[PDB]
Amino acid sequence: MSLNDFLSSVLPVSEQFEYLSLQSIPLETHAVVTPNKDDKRVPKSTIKTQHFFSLFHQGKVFFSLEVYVYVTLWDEADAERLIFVSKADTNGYCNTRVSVRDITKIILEFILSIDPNYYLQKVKPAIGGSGFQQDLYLSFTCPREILTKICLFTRPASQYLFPDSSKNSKKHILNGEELMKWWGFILDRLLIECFQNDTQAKLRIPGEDPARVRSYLRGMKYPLWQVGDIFTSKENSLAVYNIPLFPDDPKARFIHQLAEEDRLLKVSLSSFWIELQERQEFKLSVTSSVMGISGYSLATPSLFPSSADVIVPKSRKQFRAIKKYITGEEYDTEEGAIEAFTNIRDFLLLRMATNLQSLTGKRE
Ligand SMILES: CC(=O)SCCNC(=O)CCNC(=O)[C@H](O)C(C)(C)COP(=O)(O)OP(=O)(O)OC[C@H]1O[C@@H](n2cnc3c(N)ncnc32)[C@H](O)[C@@H]1OP(=O)(O)O
Repeated sequence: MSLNDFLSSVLPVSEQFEYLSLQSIPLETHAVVTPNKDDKRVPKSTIKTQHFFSLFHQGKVFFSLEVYVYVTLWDEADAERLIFVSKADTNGYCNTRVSVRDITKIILEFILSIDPNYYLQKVKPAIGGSGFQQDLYLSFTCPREILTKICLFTRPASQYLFPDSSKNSKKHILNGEELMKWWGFILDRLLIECFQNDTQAKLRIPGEDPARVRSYLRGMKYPLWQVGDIFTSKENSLAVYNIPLFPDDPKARFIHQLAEEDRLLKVSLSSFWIELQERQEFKLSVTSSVMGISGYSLATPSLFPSSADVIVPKSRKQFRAIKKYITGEEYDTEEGAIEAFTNIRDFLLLRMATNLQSLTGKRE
């Protein structure tokens, strides 16, 4: 089941769309969570990859989604993958009704189906060794059926990927409560459609008492949602030794604040959640939540994405240039959505002899 198949299954019947599915070259990086000295085993390697998606309709971009996948290796038989859902955004320049919810769900379903070995086949080394040889890549193997985590932080903003798109009166911005429920629905469906019944499913709303969190969870179809998170309680539950540090994420932003305050050894997980809320509070306060899934896939992931599924630029420079045509554009008028589409289409054609992928919706 290709990305084309997945997207078509949730797009309106007989309607035409195009997509960009862009991916960075997998890179050896530091651990997701800050290591400690008391860990009897630390990761042998952590491999980070970015997937960046844009959907187009009628020659205009209207939706984008940024996802990072981390594969952490302890040895040949011991690995985990984590999908960090970073940013989802719209600009309101789609002239037809689509379910952005289902688009987002289905792209994550596609990512879950990818064999983690796909990211391990050709890994760019971290600078700290390997040395002078320029075209040297690492390769690893792991089992296909590995522990799979998904993490995201819900927090609304006028935009994340489409500058000034809130100036478009057609843009639909969810408030913090609606946005939590929206992502809640998406993850609930991923659990039911893609995860085994023994899976951890966690929700917390920083700064709030669990009673109200528990209230919401009662409407989920996955039967094992709990209030809390998927994080460990290493080192007397110090936040620094248990909180994953993700790109542009509020948790990492607050960890770095504690670092600047010299309090990383003073702040427990419980205080972290209170303070994360506390000290960004009044006029900018909106409902934020942290969601976590940890378990095994129902179907063993064995797909190595084709060129139709993903475009992997030969360099970070090319990757950056293409993504910037989306994120560096101005969307106060529809001309931004048109320009993003034309720039991307021309760049792909001119520099890569590639087309955006065409889709016809199949959903009745
Ligand atoms: C991890 C993270 O990324 S958190 C950050 C999330 N991103 C942002 O906050 C950026 C700003 N927000 C947005 O871009 C959007 O509001 C999104 C992406 C969150 C959701 O987009 P939407 O277009 O609202 O999504 P979707 O198609 O799923 O529709 C959701 C609901 O809004 C309704 N809706 C959609 N468009 C409109 C509209 N123009 N006017 C009124 N209602 C609308 C739909 O009917 C649906 O209603 P239902 O729940 O009663 O069925």
